[PDB]
Amino acid sequence: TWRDFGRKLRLLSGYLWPRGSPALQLVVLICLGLMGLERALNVLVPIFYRNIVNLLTEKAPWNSLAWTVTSYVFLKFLQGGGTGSTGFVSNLRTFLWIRVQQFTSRRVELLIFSHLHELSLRWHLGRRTGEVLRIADRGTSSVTGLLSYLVFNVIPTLADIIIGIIYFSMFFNAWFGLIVFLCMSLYLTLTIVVTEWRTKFRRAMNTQENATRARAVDSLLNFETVKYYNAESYEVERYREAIIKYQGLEWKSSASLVLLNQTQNLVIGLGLLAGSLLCAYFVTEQKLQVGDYVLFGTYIIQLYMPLNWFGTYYRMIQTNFIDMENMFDLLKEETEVKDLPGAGPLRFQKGRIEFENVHFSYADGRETLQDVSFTVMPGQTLALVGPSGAGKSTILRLLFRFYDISSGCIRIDGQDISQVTQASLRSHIGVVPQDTVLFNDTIADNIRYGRVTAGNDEVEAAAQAAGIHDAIMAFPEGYRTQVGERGLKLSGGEKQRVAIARTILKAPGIILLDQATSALDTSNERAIQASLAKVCANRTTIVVAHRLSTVVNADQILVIKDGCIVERGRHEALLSRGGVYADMWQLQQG
Amino acid sequence: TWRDFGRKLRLLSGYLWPRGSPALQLVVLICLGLMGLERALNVLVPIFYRNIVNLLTEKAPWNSLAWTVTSYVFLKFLQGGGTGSTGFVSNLRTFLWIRVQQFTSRRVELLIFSHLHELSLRWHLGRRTGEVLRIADRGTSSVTGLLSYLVFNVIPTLADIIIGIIYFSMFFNAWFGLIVFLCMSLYLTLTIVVTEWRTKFRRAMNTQENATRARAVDSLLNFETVKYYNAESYEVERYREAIIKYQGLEWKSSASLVLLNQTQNLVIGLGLLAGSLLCAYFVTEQKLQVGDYVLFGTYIIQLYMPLNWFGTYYRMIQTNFIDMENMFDLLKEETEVKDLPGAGPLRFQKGRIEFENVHFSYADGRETLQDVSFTVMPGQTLALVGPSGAGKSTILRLLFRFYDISSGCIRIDGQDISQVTQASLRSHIGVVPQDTVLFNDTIADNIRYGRVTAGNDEVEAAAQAAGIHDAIMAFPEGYRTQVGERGLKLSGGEKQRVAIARTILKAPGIILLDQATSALDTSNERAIQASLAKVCANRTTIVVAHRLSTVVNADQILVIKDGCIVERGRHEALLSRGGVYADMWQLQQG
Ligand SMILES: Nc1ncnc2c1ncn2[C@@H]1O[C@H](COP(=O)(O)OP(=O)(O)OP(=O)(O)O)[C@@H](O)[C@H]1O
Ligand SMILES: Nc1ncnc2c1ncn2[C@@H]1O[C@H](COP(=O)(O)OP(=O)(O)OP(=O)(O)O)[C@@H](O)[C@H]1O
Ligand SMILES: [Mg+2]
Ligand SMILES: [Mg+2]
Repeated sequence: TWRDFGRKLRLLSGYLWPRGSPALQLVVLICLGLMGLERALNVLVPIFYRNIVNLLTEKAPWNSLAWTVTSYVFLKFLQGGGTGSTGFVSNLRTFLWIRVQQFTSRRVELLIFSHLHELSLRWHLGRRTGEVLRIADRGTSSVTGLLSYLVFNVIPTLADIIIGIIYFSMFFNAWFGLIVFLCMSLYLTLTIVVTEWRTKFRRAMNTQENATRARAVDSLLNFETVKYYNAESYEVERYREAIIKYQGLEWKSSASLVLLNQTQNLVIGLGLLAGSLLCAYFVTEQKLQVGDYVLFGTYIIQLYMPLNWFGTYYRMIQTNFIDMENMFDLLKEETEVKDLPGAGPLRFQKGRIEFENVHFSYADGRETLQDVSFTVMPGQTLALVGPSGAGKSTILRLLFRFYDISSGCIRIDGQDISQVTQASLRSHIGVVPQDTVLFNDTIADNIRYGRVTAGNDEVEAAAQAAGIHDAIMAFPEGYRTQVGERGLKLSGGEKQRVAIARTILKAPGIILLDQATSALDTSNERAIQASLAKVCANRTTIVVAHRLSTVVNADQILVIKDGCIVERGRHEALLSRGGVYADMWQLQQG
Repeated sequence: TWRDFGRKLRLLSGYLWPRGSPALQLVVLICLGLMGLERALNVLVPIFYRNIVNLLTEKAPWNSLAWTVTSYVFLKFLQGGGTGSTGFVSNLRTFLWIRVQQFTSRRVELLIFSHLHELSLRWHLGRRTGEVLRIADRGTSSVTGLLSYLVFNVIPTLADIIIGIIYFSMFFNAWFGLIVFLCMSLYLTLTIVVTEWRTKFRRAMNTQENATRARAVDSLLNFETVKYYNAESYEVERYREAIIKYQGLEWKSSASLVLLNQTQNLVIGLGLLAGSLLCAYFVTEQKLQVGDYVLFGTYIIQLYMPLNWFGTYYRMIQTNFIDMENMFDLLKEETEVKDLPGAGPLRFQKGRIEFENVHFSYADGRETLQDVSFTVMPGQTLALVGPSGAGKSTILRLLFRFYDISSGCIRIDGQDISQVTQASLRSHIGVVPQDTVLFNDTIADNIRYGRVTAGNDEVEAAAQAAGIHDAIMAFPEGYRTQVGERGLKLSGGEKQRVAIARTILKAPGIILLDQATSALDTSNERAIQASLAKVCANRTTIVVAHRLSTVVNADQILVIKDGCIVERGRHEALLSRGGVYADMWQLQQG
C-alpha cells in the first residue's frame, strides 16, 4: 500500500496541467517563474541582513547606510515571511492561479457528475444518498486542495532546503551543509516511521465515519415515516450513541497527530542546537565573524519556518485524502450494461416486439423470469396480469434495457436490442413508472421534460389528454406552480396524471404502462383510456394493471404467476377456458 | 449589518465554554494558562537572542557562552515560530483542546439534528434535500472551525501586539511604541474599509451558490426519470452552463482577496521601513547599541509573522461564515404546529372521532375543506370516496395533526386534539401512508419500527396478517434482506404489505388507511381485509379507497367532491337514493 501511494500522487498530478487551452498553458509557465523567483529571495534576504549589521559595526556614513536598509525592506516586502505565506510575489501568483484551478475544479466536477448518470440501474438502487452526494460535493475540493499544497507548499519547501544545502557548502564550509542535511534526513525518516504507525488509526476511521451518518441521513430522506410513528426521540438517541463511538475513535486519530507534531519539533530543535553551538564555536575560535552568526541565525529560522506552519494542516491533509480516495474508488466502477463497440442505431420501422425464451436473475439465487416468450404485432395492446411479485414490471425493465439478460433474445423489428446502441433504443420507447417521481420545479417543466424542445402550446394540448388540464386552472399561479421535492405537494392522483402527460409529449413508438390507474378513481380511467386509444391507434402498447376491467378490450392477455406464463390469449378465450384467469375474474365480480 | 455582526461573534462565543461538566471546565482554565505562557516566550526569545550576540561582541569565554546559547534553543523549542504555528507548548494545548471541541461538535450536531425533526410537515415538503443535508453537514465544522481561529489565532495575535506596545515603550523609548501602534492602527482601518467594499461580491455569491447545485442534486435524487427519457446529456449541459455563471462570479470574490492581501502587505512593509530606518539612525547617532538593532530586527518579524500566515486563510474564513450563517438562519425557524403550555396527555378511552364544521386551507388561496362534519362511533369503519384531488387524504392529515385548522373543532373521545400534547395524540393513531417509504436496512427492522421493543416472534406473527409472510421465505437471506433506499429493491406490492405490517405491530386505538390495496391485486385484498377485520374488531377505522368493492360492508360511506360532503350513509341507502354515489357505482359495473 506504500507503492500504490506513489501512483496516488502521480494520478493526482495529471490534474495540474491544463489540456487543450494554450491560453492557460502559459499562465502555468510563468507561475513557475514567480515560484523560481521567490527561491532567490530566500537567499538574498538574509545576505542583505548581515550587510546592514556589518555597516553598523564598521560605522558607515548615513548616506551610504540608508540605501541598503531600504534595500532590505524592499526584498522583505517581496518575500512576506517565507514560502507558504503571502508576500507580494507569493500572492501575485495566487492572483493568476485562481483562473487555472477554475479549469481543474470545473473539469473534475463535470467528470464525477457525468459518471454518476452513466452508471447502470443496479448501482443506483444499492447506493446511499448521504454517501454519494457527499463524495460528489467534497470531491472537487480535495483535488483542488491537495494541488494547492503539493505545488505551493511541499515542493517549494523541498526546493528551499536543497538550495540551503548548496548554500552553506560552497560559501561557508563543509560543516553547515552537513548539519542542515543530517537534520532534514532525520526529519524525513521520523515522519515516515510515525506515519506507518499512524495508519492503524486513520484507515479504521473512514470505514466508521460513513457508518455513523448513514442512519441519520436515512432518517431524514423519509421525514414522514419518522413523523407518523411516535419518534423524533428514538432517532436522536441512536445518533448520540453512534457519535460517541466515532468521537471516541477520532480522539485516537487527532491525538496521534500531536505525537507526530512533537517528534518533528524535537528534530528541528536538535539541528538548531547543533548548528547554533557550532557557529558560536567558530566565532570564539575566530574562524568566522560575528556578522556571519547573524546570517546563520536568521536563515535557519526561515528554513525551519514552513516546516512548523505545515504542522497546522495535518488534520485537513487527512480529510483531503479521505475525500479524494473515496472519489477514485467511485470512478473505477464500470457500467454494468455496456453497448457494443461498432454499434449502429436502432432502425425503428413498425414496432414488433418479440421475446424468445428469455431467462433472467437479479442476484443468481432465484430465476425471476423463466422461459418468457411472446410476440406483439404492431398496433396492438398486450396485457400482463398476475399477483404481486410475479415479474410483471421486470419485463418492462428488460425491454427498456436497464439489465442484461442471461440467455434468450429480445427483438424489436427483427433487431436485437443488445446489438444496437442503448441511447437509440430508449428513444422509441416511452414508459410511465409505477410510482412516479417529479423534479423540484414548475409542473409545466415536468410535463415538457419528455420532449424538451416543445412549446407551451403543445404542453397544454397533451395535458388535455391526461385529464389534468381542468384541474390546474383551478390552482393559483397557473402552470408554473410548485410540486415540492418529488411531487409531494400535489396529490396521489395529480402526481400521476403528470406522468401520463409527459409520455405523450415524447410520442414514442412503443408505449409502456407499469401503473397508470392506481391512484385514479373509476371515472378517470376511461377519460384517459379512450383518450390514449386515439394516441395508441397505430403504436405498440404494453399495459399491466391489477384491476381487470381495463384489459377487457386488449388484444392479448398474458398471465404471470411466478415468472412463468401459465396461459395466454384474448379475454373471451380465457373465460371459457376456466383457468386461473377465469377464477381471477369471478373473484372480483363477487 | 455591521452592528449585527457584533452578535454573530457574541453568539458564537457561547459555544466556547463547556456547560454542566466541570471536568472539562478546568481544561479550558489551563489551556488559558498555556496560552498566557506562550505570550511570555514571545518576549523572552529575542531578548536571549541579543544576549548571544553581545557575548560574541564582547568575546565571552566558551564556558559561559554555551550555557546561554542552549538557553536560546530551548525557548525556541517551546515557541516553534510564533503563535499560530506548532511549538512544544502550542501543540500541548492542542492535545488538550481536542477533548473540548468534541463536546462542542457533539452538542451542536445533536442540536441541528433534533431541530430538523421537530419542524412541522409544511417545511419538509418545501425544502430541498441538497441544501438541507449540506448545512447539517457543514454546520458543525464552521463553529468548530471559527472557534479554533478566534481563540487560537485572532486573540493571541492581538494579545501579542499589545504586549509589543508596552514593550518598546518602557524599555527603549517613546518612539517604537508609536511606530508599531501607528502601523497596526493603519492595518485595522484598511482591513475594514476593504471588507466593506468586498461585501458587494461575497453576499451575491451565497444566493447563487445554492442555485447552481439545486438542479444537479435534484437531477440525482430521482435517477430513474433521467434514465427513462433520453437524457444524461441534457442534465450535464445545464450543469456546465450553471457552473460558468458561478465560476465567473467567484473569480470576482477570490481575486478580491488578493487586493485585500496586497493592501495589508503594503502596510506591514511601511511600518518595517519606518522602524528599520529609525533604529539605524539611533545607532548612527549612538543612542543605542548594534546589539539593540538585532533585538529589533528579530522581534518585528515575529510580530508581523502571524499577520501574513493568516492571509492564507481568508477563503476558508469566508466559507466558514457562509456555512455558519445558513445554520443560524435555519435555527430561527419555529415549529408551525405548537402544543399549548400546560398541556396534558390525551386520555384515550373508546375512540370516538368527531369533526364540527372544520375549515382548512393550505396557502389561503383556496379553501380545501369546507364544512366537513361527521361522527364515528367506536368500533365502526368509515369510508371516504370521491374523485382525485377532493380532499380525502387531507382529512387524514388533520386527524393526525400535521396541520392546524382555521376554524371548527376536532374531538377524540370528547377531547380537543389542539389542547392535548401532540406526542400523545399520535400514539393512539396508526396510519399507513399512500405511497410507502422504507428505511435503507433490513425488512425485519422496517416491520418492527412500529413498536421497537417487540421481539422477533411478534414481528413474524403480525407479518402473517399482512400476507407477506409466505413471500419472504421464498427470498434468500430470510427476514434481514435489503430493500435498498426507500424500498425500491422489493416491488410495488411487496413494498406496500410491509407498511400494513408495521401498523399492526403498533396496534393503535385508531387505524387510518390512505391507500392499502392500490398495488395489490384483487386476490390479496380480502386475504388482508378479512385479516384486518379481526384486528379492527373493536378499534376505530377510517378507510379511503378508489376501488369501490372494498367499502361495501362499511358502516358509513362519505362522498367528497371538492372538499364538501354531498351525501352520506350506508351502501344500500345511497344506491336507492340515486345520487352521485349510485352513478359512480353503475359506472364501474359496466
Ligand atoms: N431491484 C431488485 N433487486 C432484487 N430483487 C428484485 C428487484 N426488483 C424486483 N425484485 C424481485 O423480483 C420479483 C418481481 O417483482 P416485480 O418488481 O416484478 O413486481 P411485479 O411482478 O411487477 O408486481 P407488482 O408490480 O404488483 O409489484 C419480486 O418478488 C422481487 O423480490
Ligand atoms: N402539501 C400541499 N400543498 C399545497 N396544496 C396541496 C398539498 N397537498 C394537497 N394539496 C391540494 O389539496 C387538494 C387535495 O389533495 P389530496 O392530497 O387530498 O388528494 P385526495 O383528495 O386525497 O385524492 P387522492 O388521494 O386520490 O390524491 C389537491 O387538489 C391539492 O392541489
Ligand atoms: Mg410494478
Ligand atoms: Mg391520497
